[PDB]
Amino acid sequence: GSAPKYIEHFSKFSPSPLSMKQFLDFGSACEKTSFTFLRQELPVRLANIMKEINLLPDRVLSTPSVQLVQSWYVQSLLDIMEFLDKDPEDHRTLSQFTDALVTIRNRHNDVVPTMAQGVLEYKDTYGDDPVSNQNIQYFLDRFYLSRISIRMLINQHTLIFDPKHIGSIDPNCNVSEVVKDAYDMAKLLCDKYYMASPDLEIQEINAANSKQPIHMVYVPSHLYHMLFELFKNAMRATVESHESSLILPPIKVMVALGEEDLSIKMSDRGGGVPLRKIERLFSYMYSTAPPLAGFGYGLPISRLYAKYFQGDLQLFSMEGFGTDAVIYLKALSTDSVERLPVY
Amino acid sequence: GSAPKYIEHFSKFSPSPLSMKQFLDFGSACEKTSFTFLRQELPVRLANIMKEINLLPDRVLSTPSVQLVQSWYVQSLLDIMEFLDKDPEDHRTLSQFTDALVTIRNRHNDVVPTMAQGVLEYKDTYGDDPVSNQNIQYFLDRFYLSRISIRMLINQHTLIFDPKHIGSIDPNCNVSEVVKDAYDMAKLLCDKYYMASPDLEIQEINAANSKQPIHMVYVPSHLYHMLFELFKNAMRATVESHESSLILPPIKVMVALGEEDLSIKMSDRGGGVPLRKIERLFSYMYSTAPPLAGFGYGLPISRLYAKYFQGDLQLFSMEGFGTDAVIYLKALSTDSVERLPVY
Ligand SMILES: Cc1cnc(Cl)nc1-c1ccc(N(Cc2ccc(CNC(=O)C(F)F)cc2)C(=O)c2ccc(O)cc2O)cc1
Ligand SMILES: Cc1cnc(Cl)nc1-c1ccc(N(Cc2ccc(CNC(=O)C(F)F)cc2)C(=O)c2ccc(O)cc2O)cc1
Ligand SMILES: CC(C)c1ccc(COc2ccc(CC(=O)NCCN)cc2Cl)cc1
Ligand SMILES: CC(C)c1ccc(COc2ccc(CC(=O)NCCN)cc2Cl)cc1
Ligand SMILES: [Mg+2]
Ligand SMILES: [Mg+2]
Repeated sequence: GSAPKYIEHFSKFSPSPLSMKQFLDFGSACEKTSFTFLRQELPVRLANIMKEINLLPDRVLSTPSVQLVQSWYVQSLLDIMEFLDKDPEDHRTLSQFTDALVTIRNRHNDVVPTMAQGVLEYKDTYGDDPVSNQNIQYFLDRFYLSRISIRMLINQHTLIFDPKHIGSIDPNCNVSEVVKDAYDMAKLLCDKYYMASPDLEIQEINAANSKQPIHMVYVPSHLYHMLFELFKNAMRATVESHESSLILPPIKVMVALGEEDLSIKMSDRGGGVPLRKIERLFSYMYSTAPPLAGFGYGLPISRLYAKYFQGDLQLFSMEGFGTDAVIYLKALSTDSVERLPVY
Repeated sequence: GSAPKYIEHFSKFSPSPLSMKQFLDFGSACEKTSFTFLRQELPVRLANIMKEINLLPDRVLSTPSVQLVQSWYVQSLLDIMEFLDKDPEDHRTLSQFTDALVTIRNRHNDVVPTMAQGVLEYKDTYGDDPVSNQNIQYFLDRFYLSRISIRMLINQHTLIFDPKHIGSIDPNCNVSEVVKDAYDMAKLLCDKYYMASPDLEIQEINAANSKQPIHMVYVPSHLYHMLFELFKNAMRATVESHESSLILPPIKVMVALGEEDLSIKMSDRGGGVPLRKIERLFSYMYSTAPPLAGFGYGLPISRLYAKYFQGDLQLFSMEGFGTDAVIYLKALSTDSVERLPVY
């Protein structure tokens, strides 16, 4: 077959980041335009990450975990190749494409738990030294980022071509709302497994406008994933740190709108982490092994979601007291451009 | 002369970090022991940083700014060479040594404003690209760290051999006190140049012991420098951000003692910094150029002081609202070991 050639060809191209502007504009008339873009762009992006996978050392490459996903990405690449010469003006060519994208979405779901298994085999088969950890961290952050960028495109298509929301984007996303729901659901799982649960104090700061509710252009699902992961972490720590005592501090959130950053601090009084152990929480390796630990996207993955549109997600803590966690986003849709790894 | 040989010889040795334990123990009887240690150790440390200076590219090496300090370090090295074969049991050999250390302390004072001039010439003579900034940052952080480690030794000696304080160390340092003084003095300069000034809310958390005042083993001068720099930064931002308005939020500090970290958050509601501009505040380059900006040690240098005994100093902010700044220290004197750059 052709995978390596197909790959080697498309990895000459550089992926094309989009802004929310461009994403929004694809959703006003335009189906066949989305198509001619994506049949080009998906192979580029697929190929680039496939090129980097195949540069991994053979002792990783050859693990069952990796070989399995290398297999998935190959099918997907090809599935989308089929369409490179099909004719855009055919109201049926466009339709078996969309089916084709969904079929590809389903293949790819179990990718997280699969890589973990590779991470795990690697830890027990070669070790957990710091130099290993840098390589794994390096490669997963890129891989997982790439993968998020592909999902973004695919959902954008399938969701539009099956007013208000434009696919997965909400041009009038109400940050407070997303916060309250992540909390209510976290609260739910907390009340179940613990039989106490912190309250929530939201506070807003709209610097420019004094007192408007804080709205933004974003992908609310991403922001929900992020907030959820954090609330879960805060609740666990708050609740267990105070089993012996009665009084249970709330989790406070502040949501601050400046001239370029829209930021979201979440503060717990859960007893905190010593500075030395904090980088650990972001490491795929030091955090994989075999109560409400089964829920949520992971801390490293939450952070990628923020980096994905030029944000970040940082933790800082005070041992003996508790932890702040902050999500940094771009206030301006203009500055919200995809972040993508290269070659 | 011999400088390059002397240098090449001593740069084979690795500097020897000390704990507060070892520092304290030098100060109970022991003068001539401090001497035989220091005549060895100072040359090692002097030599190592001198070796790294001389590995700088000739277009930096040759600037007047650098050549001047390369000259100072050489004299100092030699001044201390004189003593390598003098006889420890001579109650006068020990005495012209101490004089010799002070003489060396005075030579070295204007080193900060001198390097700035090299930084400045370099910025206008070759540029301020990011790759330059990494090199400067790299080299000054090490240089300035080294220099702090030498001063530490020298003061330790001169201060002991001219109960309670043991040189520059206070084995019962009361953190709250150091905080209040840094504030009162900052408040002073603020009241002078601005004619309003925030109040201060200290709060303590002693996790282990419920309610004891929080004491520690530290070098209070370092901690005062640090706190001062921060208070100045917070006050400026708080005061100017609210000129148009009436109400003036206080600066709050929390001082938290855990099982290994003793931490010190200082929170302002000064309007903050956007995430993108924050690394800038730590860069020697982006922060050198030609109201109460004349006071205090610098932000990068404050941070080194914290790293010096395995701590750190971090900033995180929320544009539209304000900034947290945290000093991370080791709670345990056992974990308080000098951090030193290598070869
Ligand atoms: C990483 C993670 C994954 N899943 C779950 Cl349910 N929790 C965590 C997790 C949560 C909190 C922490 N800790 C450390 C921690 C661990 C346990 C406790 C509770 N105390 C005790 O169990 C007792 F032993 F002291 C408190 C704090 C934090 O300080 C913290 C980290 C991230 C965050 O967003 C919020 C945080 O508070 C560490 C890991
Ligand atoms: C770096 C520095 C050096 N010297 C002096 Cl006096 N101040 C600063 C400095 C102080 C505050 C900031 N800003 C940014 C800043 C700048 C100006 C303002 C005031 N607002 C205005 O001037 C108005 F134009 F908006 C507010 C915040 C902060 O957010 C900040 C940084 C560090 C810190 O410890 C505490 C901080 O608050 C930046 C630089
Ligand atoms: C499970 C998956 C995500 C996984 C697991 C583990 C790894 C680890 O990859 C490593 C580990 C060490 C080195 C250093 C070295 O000696 N390099 C020379 C290379 N020949 C390079 C790489 Cl790529 C990556 C990806
Ligand atoms: C003022 C003092 C502190 C100062 C000022 C400026 C610098 C800058 O030093 C640089 C700048 C660029 C490079 C890249 C390069 O091209 N390297 C090849 C080197 N030949 C290396 C170095 Cl050491 C250091 C110290
Ligand atoms: Mg962090
Ligand atoms: Mg920082």
